[PDB]
Amino acid sequence: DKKQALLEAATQAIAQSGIAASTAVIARNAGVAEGTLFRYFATKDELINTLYLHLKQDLCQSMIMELDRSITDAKMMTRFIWNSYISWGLNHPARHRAIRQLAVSEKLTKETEQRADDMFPELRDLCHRSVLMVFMSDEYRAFGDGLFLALAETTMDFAARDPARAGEYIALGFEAMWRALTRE
Amino acid sequence: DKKQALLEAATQAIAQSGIAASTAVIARNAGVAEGTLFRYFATKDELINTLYLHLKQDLCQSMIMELDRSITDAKMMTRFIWNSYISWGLNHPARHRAIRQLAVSEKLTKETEQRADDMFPELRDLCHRSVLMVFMSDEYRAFGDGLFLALAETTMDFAARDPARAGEYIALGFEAMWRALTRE
Ligand SMILES: COc1cc2ncnc(Nc3ccc(F)c(Cl)c3)c2cc1O
Ligand SMILES: COc1cc2ncnc(Nc3ccc(F)c(Cl)c3)c2cc1O
Repeated sequence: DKKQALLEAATQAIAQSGIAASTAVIARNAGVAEGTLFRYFATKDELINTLYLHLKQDLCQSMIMELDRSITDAKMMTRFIWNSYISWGLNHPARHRAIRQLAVSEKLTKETEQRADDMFPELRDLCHRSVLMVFMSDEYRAFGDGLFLALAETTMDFAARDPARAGEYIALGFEAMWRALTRE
Repeated sequence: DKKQALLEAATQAIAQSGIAASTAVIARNAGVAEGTLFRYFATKDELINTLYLHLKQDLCQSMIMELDRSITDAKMMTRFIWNSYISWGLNHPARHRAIRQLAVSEKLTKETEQRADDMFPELRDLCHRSVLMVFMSDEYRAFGDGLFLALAETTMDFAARDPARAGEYIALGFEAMWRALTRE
């Protein structure tokens, strides 16, 4: 709860001012001393890693919940997941803002990254099925996510501004992202 | 010289804070009275449109000075422009951040979109031949540039973070942008 509050405050602080966000700020917003933040989190790096798992869990519950398992077609499954992630982001703007910054960032542990993929096994298989091999590689895995997230976050800004054409933005965003990242 | 000072200070504020950037902060960092900004630019929208054409004009000159007209394959020609844009963004981080927020904004006038299009008549004509028709359309043109600027800024962020792989990021980002935006 005091942990939960620090994770809420960390989502708000990071989305607004990115991962350079002050542990001191988070604590005051948390309604505690900085010393409490460090009791709960040994490092700012530990809190970033813990927060990313927190937000990715929150996002995958969304995605898991919406996944019609009758579907097998790779393109069809990914579109579904695209639609889940976008709608998750319209509904939680700060969560989307912090998670996109966290996902690309250098300070994620390998243990953090493994566990995230555990959270939705269906995506890891789909990416192994569909994505250009270069973006599955250790060297450019982060680059391909950063490209997915850029196109998703663009698709989101246009969607919010223009509820009227939101469906076209999502359709056009997804097909753009699919050509970008998958085998031709 | 008050105007050129302000244009530069508007660049730094809108890069940091998006178009939400306060005219109060712009004038102070510009070294002038907020009242004085308003004399040069009667409204915020006014400042936004002028700043946009200013950055667009600086970037297009760079792409024109660097363009090798001995390049005959339309794909290689665009890679060259992408290279110069990325090169420009890495040399000028605040200009690219700012030009992206401005380019994808409701606040730009049709007359601004006209003057901006004509800064490079042949880069314009190139897109007319090469880009997916939906992304040339009245409704979705802003979204196409939106998808392009997101792919380019992510490319610039990875090149800047990890200059060892700078070349492959640029190269990968171009091919992803190419499959994203263009006719097949
Ligand atoms: C087509 O390839 C991808 C599809 C994806 N779908 C959904 N999520 C992806 N990645 C992703 C990775 C990390 C994240 F935090 C978020 Cl919010 C999204 C995807 C990454 C891909 O490379
Ligand atoms: C092939 O598709 C495009 C290629 C582009 N190349 C270079 N520049 C484009 N637009 C652009 C590039 C830089 C900018 F700052 C702005 Cl505001 C717009 C392009 C837009 C496209 O849709």
